[PDB]
Amino acid sequence: EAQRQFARVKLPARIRYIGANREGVDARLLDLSAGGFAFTASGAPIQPGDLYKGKMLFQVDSISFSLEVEFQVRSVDPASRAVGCEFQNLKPREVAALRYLITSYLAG
Amino acid sequence: EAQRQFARVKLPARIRYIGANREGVDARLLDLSAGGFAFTASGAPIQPGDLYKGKMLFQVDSISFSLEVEFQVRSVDPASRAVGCEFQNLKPREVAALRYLITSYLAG
Ligand SMILES: Nc1nc2c(ncn2[C@@H]2O[C@@H]3COP(=O)(O)O[C@H]4[C@@H](O)[C@H](n5cnc6c(=O)[nH]c(N)nc65)O[C@@H]4COP(=O)(O)O[C@H]3[C@H]2O)c(=O)[nH]1
Ligand SMILES: Nc1nc2c(ncn2[C@@H]2O[C@@H]3COP(=O)(O)O[C@H]4[C@@H](O)[C@H](n5cnc6c(=O)[nH]c(N)nc65)O[C@@H]4COP(=O)(O)O[C@H]3[C@H]2O)c(=O)[nH]1
Ligand SMILES: [Cl-]
Ligand SMILES: [Cl-]
Repeated sequence: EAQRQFARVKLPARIRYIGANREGVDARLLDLSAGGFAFTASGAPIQPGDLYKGKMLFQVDSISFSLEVEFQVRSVDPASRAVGCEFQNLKPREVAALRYLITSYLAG
Repeated sequence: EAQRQFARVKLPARIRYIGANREGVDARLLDLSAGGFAFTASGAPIQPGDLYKGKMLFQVDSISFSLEVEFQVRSVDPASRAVGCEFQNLKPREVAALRYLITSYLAG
């Protein structure tokens, strides 16, 4: 089957996005990679295939990092309700920043 | 004489700090390294040796990055009024983030 191209890590990050019902959602990430992320479903029902826009926020020590993102929902786990999402249209510098963030956590 | 330990780059960054007269200062950086930065003097007079606290802000693409910092003024150029500053008490993760930021610009 398909191969994982980007390592996934747990870290202190959140996604803020506008849901299907036009209500804001502020969800903590289950994990992050340079390709996408996962979070637990809440708010309006979430259907794989749907496109969203939001802001990924990371904070540690005295660092705040935010990235505007677009994402597609790829899957929802029918037990845990983990929503697996794929970033769309990241710029090369954005991918590289995410990779730095990820690898710095993996390394630690 | 003393040796430069950290490479310096120009990038889109600013420092926001509270000046000697208790007034906010928002200055664009002349350059940045993992050790410190430079900006052009403005506001209250700035005397080498003095300690300040502030927030270093970086923005590019859809990325916003901010770091709380402490710094000591090391020098003021008597012609250009460039204020050369040294970060104090950075945590290892903060130094590593700055280094990533710097090297990514040098590389480009
Ligand atoms: N951080 C994170 N990102 C997510 C998650 N779900 C989806 N993504 C992102 O969306 C891309 C596509 O996911 P996919 O449709 O599940 O498509 C996946 C899936 O079919 C498969 N795959 C990846 N990891 C595994 C695995 O551990 N086992 C199996 N059997 N398949 C995997 O390879 C495809 C490509 O994987 P990636 O390169 O990682 O590319 C992923 C990844 O960037 C998630 O829960 N967390
Ligand atoms: N980005 C930036 N950071 C600044 C600036 N001024 C001071 N800093 C920071 O403050 C530290 C000490 O600066 P210094 O007292 O001038 O002390 C300096 C200075 O005495 C000397 N030095 C550094 N670069 C040069 C150079 O190109 N020529 C000469 N002659 N001396 C240099 O080596 C010492 C250590 O340098 P660093 O390791 O870089 O360590 C620097 C650096 O982290 C600045 O204009 N921009
Ligand atoms: Cl992995
Ligand atoms: Cl240099």
